[PDB]
Amino acid sequence: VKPNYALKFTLAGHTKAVSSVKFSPNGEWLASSSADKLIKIWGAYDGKFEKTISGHKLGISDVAWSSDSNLLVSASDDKTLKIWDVSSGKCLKTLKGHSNYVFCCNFNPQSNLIVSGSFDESVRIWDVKTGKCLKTLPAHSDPVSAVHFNRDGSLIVSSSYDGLCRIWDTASGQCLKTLINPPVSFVKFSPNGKYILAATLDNTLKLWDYSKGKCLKTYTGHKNEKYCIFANFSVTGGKWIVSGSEDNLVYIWNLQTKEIVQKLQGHTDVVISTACHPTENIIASAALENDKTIKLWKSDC
Ligand SMILES: O=C(O)c1ccc2c(c1)ncn2C1CCCCC1
Repeated sequence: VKPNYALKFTLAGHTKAVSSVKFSPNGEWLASSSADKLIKIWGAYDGKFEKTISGHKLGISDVAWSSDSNLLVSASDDKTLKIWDVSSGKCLKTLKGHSNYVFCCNFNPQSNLIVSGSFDESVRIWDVKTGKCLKTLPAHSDPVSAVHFNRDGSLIVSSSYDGLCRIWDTASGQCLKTLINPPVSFVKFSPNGKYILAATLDNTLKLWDYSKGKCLKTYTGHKNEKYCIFANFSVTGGKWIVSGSEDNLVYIWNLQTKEIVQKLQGHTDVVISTACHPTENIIASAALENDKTIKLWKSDC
């Protein structure tokens, strides 16, 4: 009926705003990115600081893991993405081509491709092995806020401040659907690929049916009018939607009923990012400059 997330650890180390937190697919690590130009790696279970990964020339908006947990990609205001070997901390490739800040990034499940979105209004698809751009999609008419591959890698969903979410065939780059306009600040496919979760800067999350192009559920009660705040499908226990919020709380909703089931109190600034652990009922959350911490929470269900 309700989870009971409780605070387990508070982590500190970044020196400017955190932008993203992500658990590795193998469950071992949490990665964080920051405006301080750094990626930090932390133990997923006890929060133990592991390493700092450095090389970008300006702040980082997003980081994402390869499926085997060995690689990270980061998206930076320096107009590049970087592919990193996590074990060595070394930059393997610098992905050059965007003409403005890179805001979002993700590997496909196969992890042979990366997708990126930029302030330059394009979505790019990159070959991981060569580090070269394969396609540039003229995807949007305003900054691209999120990019995500579906469960088998065959489709990409993008979102933009232009108010649109677009679905693309990965192999051909063709736009198969546009969901119709408040700025869309985040989007991702549901685990089964049939639905799309989208955040808009009007304090609203929406669950869309891809095949019907129609909104099925809305989730409200939180505050989101300014920042790029991701939303997650929590699937290890009860089926929830999880999101940060501009009122310093983590919100958790019942996916089916849309009711709020928990609000996590503890942060002292906007909760800018949350992530859900792949096997345990564990949430990571990060707050802005008045707070400066990442918090790890645990629920029994
Ligand atoms: O695993 C998934 O991707 C997934 C996606 C939507 C799911 C689900 C699982 N279980 C129930 N739903 C509802 C949510 C509200 C309407 C759509 C059906």
